[PDB]
Amino acid sequence: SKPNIVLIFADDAGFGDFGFQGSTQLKTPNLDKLAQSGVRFTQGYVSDSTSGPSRAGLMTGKYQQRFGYEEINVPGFMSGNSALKGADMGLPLDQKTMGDYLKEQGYKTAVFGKWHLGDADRFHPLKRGFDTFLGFRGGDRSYFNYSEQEMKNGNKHFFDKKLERDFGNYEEPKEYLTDVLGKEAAKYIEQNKDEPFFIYLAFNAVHTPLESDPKDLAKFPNLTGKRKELAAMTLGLDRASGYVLDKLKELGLDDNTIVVFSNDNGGPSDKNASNNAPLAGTKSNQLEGGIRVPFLISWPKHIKPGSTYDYPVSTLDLLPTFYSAAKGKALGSDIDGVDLLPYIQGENTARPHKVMYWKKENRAVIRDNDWKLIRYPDRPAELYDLSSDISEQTDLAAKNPERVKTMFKSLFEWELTLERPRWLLKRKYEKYDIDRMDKYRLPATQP
Amino acid sequence: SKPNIVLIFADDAGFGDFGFQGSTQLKTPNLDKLAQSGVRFTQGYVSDSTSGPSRAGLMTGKYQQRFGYEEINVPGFMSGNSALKGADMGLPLDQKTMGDYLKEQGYKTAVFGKWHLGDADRFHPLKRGFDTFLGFRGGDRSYFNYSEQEMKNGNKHFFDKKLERDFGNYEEPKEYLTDVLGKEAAKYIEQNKDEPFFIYLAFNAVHTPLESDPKDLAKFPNLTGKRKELAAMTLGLDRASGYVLDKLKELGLDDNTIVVFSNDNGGPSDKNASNNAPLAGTKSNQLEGGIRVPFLISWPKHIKPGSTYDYPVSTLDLLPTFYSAAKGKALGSDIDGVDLLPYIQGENTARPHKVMYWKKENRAVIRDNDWKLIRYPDRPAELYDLSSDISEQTDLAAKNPERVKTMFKSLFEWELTLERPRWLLKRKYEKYDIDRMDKYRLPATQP
Ligand SMILES: O=S(=O)(O)O[C@@H]1[C@H](O[C@H]2O[C@@H]3CO[C@@H]([C@H]3O)[C@H]2O)[C@@H](O)[C@H](O)O[C@@H]1CO
Ligand SMILES: O=S(=O)(O)O[C@@H]1[C@H](O[C@H]2O[C@@H]3CO[C@@H]([C@H]3O)[C@H]2O)[C@@H](O)[C@H](O)O[C@@H]1CO
Ligand SMILES: [Ca+2]
Ligand SMILES: [Ca+2]
Ligand SMILES: [Cl-]
Ligand SMILES: [Cl-]
Ligand SMILES: [Zn+2]
Ligand SMILES: [Zn+2]
Repeated sequence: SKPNIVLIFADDAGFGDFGFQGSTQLKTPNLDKLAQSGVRFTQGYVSDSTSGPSRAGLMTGKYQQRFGYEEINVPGFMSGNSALKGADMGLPLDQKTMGDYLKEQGYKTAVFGKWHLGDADRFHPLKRGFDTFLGFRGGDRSYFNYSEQEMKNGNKHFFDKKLERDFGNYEEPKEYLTDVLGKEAAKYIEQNKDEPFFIYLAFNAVHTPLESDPKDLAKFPNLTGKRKELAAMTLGLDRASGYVLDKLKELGLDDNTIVVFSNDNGGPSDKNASNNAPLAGTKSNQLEGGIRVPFLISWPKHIKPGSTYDYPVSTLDLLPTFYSAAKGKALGSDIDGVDLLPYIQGENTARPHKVMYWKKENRAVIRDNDWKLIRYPDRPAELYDLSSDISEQTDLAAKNPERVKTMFKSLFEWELTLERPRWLLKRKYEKYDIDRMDKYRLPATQP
Repeated sequence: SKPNIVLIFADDAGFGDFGFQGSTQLKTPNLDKLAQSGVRFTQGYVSDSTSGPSRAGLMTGKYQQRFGYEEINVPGFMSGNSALKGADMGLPLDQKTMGDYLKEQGYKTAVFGKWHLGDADRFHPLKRGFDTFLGFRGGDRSYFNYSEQEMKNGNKHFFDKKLERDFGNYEEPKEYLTDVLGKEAAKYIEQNKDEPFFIYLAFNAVHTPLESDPKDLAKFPNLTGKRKELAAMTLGLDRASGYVLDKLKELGLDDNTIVVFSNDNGGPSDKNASNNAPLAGTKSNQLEGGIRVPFLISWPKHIKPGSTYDYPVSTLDLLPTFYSAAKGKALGSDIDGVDLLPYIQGENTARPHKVMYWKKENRAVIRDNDWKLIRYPDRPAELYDLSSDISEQTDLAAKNPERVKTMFKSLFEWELTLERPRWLLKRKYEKYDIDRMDKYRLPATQP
């Protein structure tokens, strides 16, 4: 029978900020049990170090730069010269989503929480292969209800923060947003328990603003300031994930449900006190700390519990993995991801991806097996062996000049397959991205 | 007394394709006499290796990337994702031109020939500080008249090729276009001989298409194919320049006229058989062959004949040089060029520009004294000492790693002062630009 699919996708979480990732300071008991129920990927990657492009890759199974979704869509952050601004920045309409492909296979489809794939009506999830929505079009919002005064005083971009049911039915959350999203996902499972369903549960946790349930804050008496708020927000994320995992268990659906847990980008250590241990870097740089994310898959009928998979995988792999599981036999020729199940099961012992790519303007990465070439606008290209240097502290470029040259040529060959970007950030954000990378250049460690 | 100013600006000429630049094969007797009458710059630079951005720099005295004019405006070559296309690509209206500054000093101002600073009415020379125009809005056109059928049946961009008098009075050339432009400039001098005037004579010679006066072709029986056409087109450019220089001499105006001769970008050796000897590279790359140009200034009242100046200078310097000569005392604080006259006269013995910059997307150059750092998307950054290696054959990056790092940081610091581009080329043109660079990577020789 066609399995249910639940994709749980956090925002701005630290690589080290889960029990199953080695945290003793933060508590994620429900997600730790999910990790134990299935396979944990030690080298799971997003397709970009920021939210919008990462989600564009996830939703399409494609390198998002191929359709010009290169720089992040943040209304108010965009160049005065940007081709598209405000509500016009969105996943191009000619792209086929995860939702569209699973609808073709007879699935009920729903998205809860953060969309961030366009604010205009034409970009709405209910036009992009989702039957049901409760969430917000934009990129960040309060974990509590906005007052009438806050909504009346919002700038022209503020409307994308409003919580929305299906197509334009605006309704603020009645309790802590993380709990609302988890309970709504659980209600959807209950309502659709007799048919195949796909849920995209896109928490805004643990993105700013740093707002928590006071009862969650009170569980971390020894933490202070931003770190205390992150701990409480992480406990909330884990509890709300628990509502969904517990509903699957209670209804006897979890055996034939694919549950994925991942994260849209590396932790912004300066904004939400996220910790990417043992990685260097953060959100919005292409060090491991920005692009490597917590990544779990559970499917009890096909995946051994307590297992780990150690070759690189991508969120780009999730569309073809889901589509294959849904018995799909008409996958677009343009898909960059691969079906992971044969790799997870050990039927295919090769690497899912020999070569992987990242790009924002002049900043780009080509990875070939465990060699990682990083290109920058402001310093010579660096070469890392990730098999011996997870924290990217030992530059090998000078000692491997032929490999640097061949990897440079391969990177540019891939860049020639991309469209020009559809929108551009203000110039100042490139200084911020590089300065934050240099601030977090040393390996992070568990506290 | 305020001097007359005549700026003669060729298109796509080879660095070596003039008598005064060391050609024995090509004939430029009028421009050779101009060189002998004044100062020849051995290190004269444009602000970009392509027409539009080069002209935007020339016309403003500013790094054109500071107002987003980074990639060339060619209607039909632009990305489907480009912010501006067709007639909307043009010199931003908030920029003050050479024309505007000289109009403030009580000059009559005229442009003849190629404009290429925007096709829409609002970008027209008569809105940008020019009283008089005979030329074409766009980037290239036939040296002979278009028929009514050719003009009626052109694609939607073709109208920018039509020869135009002042504001929208269309009239095709009655003779070889190079002769028309030179004679019209000479008539303007005659009509305005009793008052200060500024003429911008922007020849389309020696840009494609390769069309010549048959009488000029017949002077080069020993040359064949594209090189024979270039020789004839170059003879025409030199003759038409002669009409202007001879009119100044005949009316007794040349003593107190500043005559400048330069070129919009390096020779496209693969298109018009231009030869950039002794330089490596071409049009649309940032090797010396793309950015270094023939550069002459004559002003008999102030500049010694037969002189050479060997420190780097820029077309960016021409606006402040002209404005100072016109007795201007209110130069904008935003000007990147300097007044060259004190440097030419030896009053200021320093370099006009210690640090110079070039940029198109990932391709950029920072020059510091005679050190040149070249950044590429597809190979490690290279370092040249131009004082010992004019042809950029000996990469010194490996032996000077501290200087590579410091120059990289300085380059990026300048990039942070720029706007994002206002329009973007189709991706395929970056492959063309890099492949042509590699084809002409060796030094050119006379041939
Ligand atoms: O998680 S998001 O990427 O969506 O967060 C963004 C924003 O973060 C960005 O800010 C600029 C643009 O790209 C880089 C940085 O240079 C990225 O970190 C975040 O600061 C803001 O609070 O929310 C938006 C989403 O709305
Ligand atoms: O001299 S021009 O640059 O104005 O000539 C251009 C064009 O040359 C360009 O073509 C693409 C875009 O940038 C590079 C190259 O990658 C530059 O060489 C030339 O081929 C064409 O014939 O005329 C246009 C101007 O209309
Ligand atoms: Ca995020
Ligand atoms: Ca040109
Ligand atoms: Cl951030
Ligand atoms: Cl060309
Ligand atoms: Zn005279
Ligand atoms: Zn004289």
